[PDB]
Amino acid sequence: MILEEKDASDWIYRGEGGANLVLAYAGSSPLFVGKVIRIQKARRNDSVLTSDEQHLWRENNELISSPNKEVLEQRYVQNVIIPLLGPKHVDAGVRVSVSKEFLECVDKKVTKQRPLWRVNAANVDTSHDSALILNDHSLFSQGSGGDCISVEIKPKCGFLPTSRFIGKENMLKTSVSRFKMHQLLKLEYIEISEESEYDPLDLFSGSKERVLEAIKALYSTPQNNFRVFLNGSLILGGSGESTGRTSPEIGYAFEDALKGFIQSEDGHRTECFLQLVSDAVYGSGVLDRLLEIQKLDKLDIEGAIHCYYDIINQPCPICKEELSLHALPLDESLKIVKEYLIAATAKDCSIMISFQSRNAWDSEPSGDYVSLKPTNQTFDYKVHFIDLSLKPLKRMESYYKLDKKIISFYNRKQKAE
Ligand SMILES: O=P(O)(O)O[C@H]1[C@H](OP(=O)(O)O)[C@@H](OP(=O)(O)O)[C@H](OP(=O)(O)O)[C@@H](OP(=O)(O)O)[C@H]1OP(=O)(O)O
Ligand SMILES: Nc1ncnc2c1ncn2[C@@H]1O[C@H](COP(=O)(O)OP(=O)(O)O)[C@@H](O)[C@H]1O
Ligand SMILES: [Mg+2]
Ligand SMILES: [Mg+2]
Ligand SMILES: [Zn+2]
Repeated sequence: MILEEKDASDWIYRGEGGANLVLAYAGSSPLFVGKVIRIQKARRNDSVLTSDEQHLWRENNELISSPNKEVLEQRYVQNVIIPLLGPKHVDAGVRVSVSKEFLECVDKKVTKQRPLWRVNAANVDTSHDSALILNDHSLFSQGSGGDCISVEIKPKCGFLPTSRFIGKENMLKTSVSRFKMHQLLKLEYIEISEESEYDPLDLFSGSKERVLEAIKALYSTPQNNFRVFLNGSLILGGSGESTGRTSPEIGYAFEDALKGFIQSEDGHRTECFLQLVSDAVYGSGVLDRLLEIQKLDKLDIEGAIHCYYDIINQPCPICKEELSLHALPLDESLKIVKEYLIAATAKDCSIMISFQSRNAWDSEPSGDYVSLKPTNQTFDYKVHFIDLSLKPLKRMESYYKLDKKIISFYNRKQKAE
């Protein structure tokens, strides 16, 4: 019911993004075995919903009357995302009461395993009385079948905008993925050391060869897009952050960690694992439905931003001294922006794919598996989406400014012919 200070020692750092700290359970309590706990951070840059937001999510009443942010996320996923992605690959999570000292002790306990820059930016909001308990998707099933190799992919946006509302100076956005353009900026801002090889357009292409190309690229330059876990412990990718190119040292360590699981010859396990992930992702069709949601961003931020100012009743600062978008009835403007924010969730979520050697003694043999040609192995697999966070309405403003910054920096770098 309530987590207490002394329970803190049973949770171990697992990872974090910009919004949450995620800890894996290491204790014995049948309650938490196979779970992770997801804990919101307080951003130092930064009651449950602004007035404009309650206006935005008016169709979803349970969601507007959430007594806290944990319940908000919980109801968002259950009532808005599920009906869109299906419930098979999604877990809304169960709330659990936490005491202030539990939070404080956890924050202090994991501090040293956290990236320095993540610590500078945010800490566990010790003013929340609740956290989220999720199933740990590095564990094959809730409640064994041997080891479990788990892969996390954060696919980003897999389509190009085609908007009538993209300015003349910015048409490159029509040609070059946002992920690719953003790479140049990050490099310029010293957030990464080398541009990623990953092309979201390949992963979402629907082509088996191109999906494998994406997976191979993810492997070489994982950044914050790719991680691999062996029974819940990280063996490739960054811990709470983006990581650098895969070096020979990293390649070897990863190759070794796969022994027994991928039953190929020493030195060849890695290529076999990459083929296995590719088959799993491609065969599950799971990316197609995600892409559909991402494409709820129909007009691009350059279009959607106009509706946003209408929704909040401010004169549009983007138009200066569109006859089209600003002539929309409140109802359509709210729809457009709400879908833009749902798309933003889909653009930033992750997929975790759990693998385990196919178990002949399952009482109902899974329909979902992949046959590895050479090794003569069959693996059952499961896919779950994670990090299906609700994006705050106010973020429409920085989405526009970030976008403007990406395209103009890219334009400038290109003009440097
Ligand atoms: O902190 P980072 O690892 O650099 O990742 C952030 C972070 O995503 P995660 O927290 O899921 O990792 C942002 O989300 P917030 O935590 O700030 O809510 C997200 O911003 P949006 O989802 O609001 O877009 C942003 O995505 P983007 O840069 O595409 O806007 C993304 O950065 P990456 O570009 O590295 O994924
Ligand atoms: N249900 C889960 N099972 C296993 N790992 C998880 C789960 N939820 C989160 N994680 C791990 O913790 C990391 C951070 O979680 P996430 O919800 O993406 O945080 P943020 O909201 O800050 O982006 C994820 O990238 C993933 O590696
Ligand atoms: Mg995340
Ligand atoms: Mg998030
Ligand atoms: Zn306008």
